[PDB]
Formats: sequence, structure tokens, C-alpha cells
Amino acid sequence: GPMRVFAIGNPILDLVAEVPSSFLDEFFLKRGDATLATPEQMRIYSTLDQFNPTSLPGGSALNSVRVVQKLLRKPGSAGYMGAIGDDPRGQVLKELCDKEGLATRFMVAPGQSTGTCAVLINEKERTLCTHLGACGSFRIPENWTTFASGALIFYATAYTLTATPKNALEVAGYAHGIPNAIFTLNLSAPFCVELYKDAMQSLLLHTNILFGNEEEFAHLAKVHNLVAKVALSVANKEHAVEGATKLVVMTRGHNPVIAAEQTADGTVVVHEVGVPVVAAEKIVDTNGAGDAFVGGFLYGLSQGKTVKQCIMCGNACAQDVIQHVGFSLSF
Ligand SMILES: Nc1ncnc2c1ncn2[C@@H]1O[C@H](COP(=O)(O)OP(=O)(O)CP(=O)(O)O)[C@@H](O)[C@H]1O
Ligand SMILES: Nc1ncnc2c1ncn2[C@@H]1O[C@H](CO)[C@@H](O)[C@H]1O
Ligand SMILES: [Cl-]
Ligand SMILES: [Mg+2]
Repeated sequence: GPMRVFAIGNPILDLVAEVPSSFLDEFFLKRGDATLATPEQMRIYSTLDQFNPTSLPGGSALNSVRVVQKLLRKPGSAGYMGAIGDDPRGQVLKELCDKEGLATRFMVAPGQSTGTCAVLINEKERTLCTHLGACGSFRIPENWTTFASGALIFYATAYTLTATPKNALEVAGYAHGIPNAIFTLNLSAPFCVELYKDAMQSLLLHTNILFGNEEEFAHLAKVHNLVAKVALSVANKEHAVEGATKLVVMTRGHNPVIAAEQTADGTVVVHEVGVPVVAAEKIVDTNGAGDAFVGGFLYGLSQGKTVKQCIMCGNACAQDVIQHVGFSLSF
């Protein structure tokens, strides 16, 4: 069918810049972390101009769906909903989605600005500091099911919980009642795991595929029981548990990707797939690596490939993205 994957997310503009460690210190940021800007960090946005930053579209789920749309090519192959502000920045994101052929229904929040994320590159790592702005007012429209009619893969990032957990809950609810449809979720960042524990619990029950990195699962283990790689991964599959797709995919930088699935009979299958080596000197920045991996994974899943094949496609998409500035598109 036309629409193959439908997602909700926070559309944001990324401002990328290479900054010295001193900048991280002055802004109270932890290298490699992802957080929402506190009042004191608001000054980071204007101050970046001294570093000649570059700007490009961002937003975790948007980045992912853009990979699926690029690989599927047909207009409306991927659908997306989110909220943008009534400003020139919002217009740039919108124009870009239209030119890429994605199907979108953006909600415009008058009086508010389009979200922005400062992507600070230092050493090799990326640190993210975001100001949601209009993204926080996002509410799914009553007829979203009509816009996404035909889609069998629904995706949401935990980052959408900040606006309200109702959005993702409604999407999962809908998918659940549809046979042959699956709901997929990304843990997004440690902060989401720690702040939205309750909503996540209800959400996990209705999740078919859970994606996240080692750091996110670690917090998920602690916040929940299991505690403890492989064990953490097998651990998380209970949260989704208690043939219906139940799979957990854990990414971890250059280390092998670990996927654990629970088959119909209760058999647990775990795959440990290596990630092709990429010389460090060839890496530009790792911003968007996980989003690219999820996008390649969902596109392959859309084509009926196997779990291992899914993972290989995700790895290939991520390897391309890490060789570019911010979230690029190529292949
Ligand atoms: N050093 C590296 N060498 C090769 N591949 C790497 C890599 N770092 C990341 N990847 C690729 O990226 C995938 C995801 O890595 P990871 O989840 O750790 O990214 P992330 O958490 O940086 C990205 P974002 O900026 O979206 O938040 C891995 O499964 C792998 O395919
Ligand atoms: N709170 C957030 N919600 C959604 N996307 C985000 C958030 N913070 C950072 N991102 C995005 O994560 C991407 C890297 O995975 C960047 O392109 C950035 O725009
Ligand atoms: Cl998002
Ligand atoms: Mg990384």
C-alpha cells in the first residue's frame, strides 16, 4: 500500500557546530548526553554564531521516516505528524518534507517557535541540547487514522512523551487493534526513560519492536527490575511480554548489535550481529546514527526481510550518516 510507515515526532531544526570543551563546561553539558535546555542554557542558541554553525533539519523520528521515504521513493510512502511554530524556520522544515515526497500533516502552533537543537560536536562525540518550542503543543488530530490508512508500521519516539504521552498511547492503541500492524518505539534518551516511567510501562505492553542504545536500556533495567548486553536485552523483552511480534533491538556504537525476540512458543532467539568497521578518521559526527539505523531497519522490515537482514540495512544506513555532517541523506 501507499503509506507503509506512519510516525509522530518533534520536528526540529539542528544547529551544528564544533566547539571546544570549555563551551560544554560553561553550558553545564555532559559530553555525549541529550537533554532539554534549562533557563541558563537558553543563551546557547545565540552564542553559537561565534562558531560559524551550519543548520539542517533534525528531529529523531523525522530523520528516521525520511530514510524510509527516500528508500521507498513513491510519494506518501512514509507519513508524519508533529507541530511546528508559525515561523520561517517551520516553513523550511515543511518545504523540505514536501520536496522529499513525505506525506505530512503539520500542526502549526501560532505564537510559538519551531523547536531547535544545538548539536555540539567535540572530540568525536555529539552532545544535544534542545528547546522544544511548538513541539510541546502537538495533539494528534481526530482523523489521524484516515491520513495513515493503509500503514502497517507505526513508530513513535519516547521524545514525544514530553508534549504528552497521550499521542503515543493513541497510536499504540490503534495499531494494537489492527491485525498485521505493529507498533514500534524508540527509548530516545536516558532522560525519557527516567521521567516517563509510568507512561512507558503502559506503552511497552502494546509495543512490538523496541529500539534503544545500551545506555537507554541500562536505565530501563534500573528503572524497572531486570537490571544486570544480552541479559539487559533479554530482560527488556519481559516488559513487552507479560505469533505476535515481540522483539528488542539494542544498538551500541561500534559494538555488535543485539536483538532478542520471543517467538510464539515462548522460544527466545537472540542475534549478535557485527557492525562493519569504520576508521575513526573517516567519521565526521555520529549525530543521527541511531535514527538512520532505525530508518534502514523499518524500511527493510517493510520489505519483509529477516531480523538479521533488518539489522544489516540499519547498519549500512548508519555508517553512511556517520560519514556526514549532522543527519544527511545519500546511500
Ligand atoms: N563508531 C562506529 N563505527 C561504526 N558504526 C557505528 C559507530 N557508531 C555508531 N555506529 C552505527 O550506528 C548505529 C547506532 O549507534 P548508536 O545507537 O550508538 O548511535 P547514536 O546513539 O549516536 C545517534 P543520534 O545522534 O541519533 O542520537 C550502530 O548500530 C552502528 O551501525
Ligand atoms: N527532544 C528531542 N526530540 C526529538 N528529536 C530530538 C530531540 N533532541 C534531539 N533530537 C534530535 O535527535 C537527532 C539525533 O538523533 C538530532 O537530529 C536532533 O534534532
Ligand atoms: Cl522525535
Ligand atoms: Mg553515539
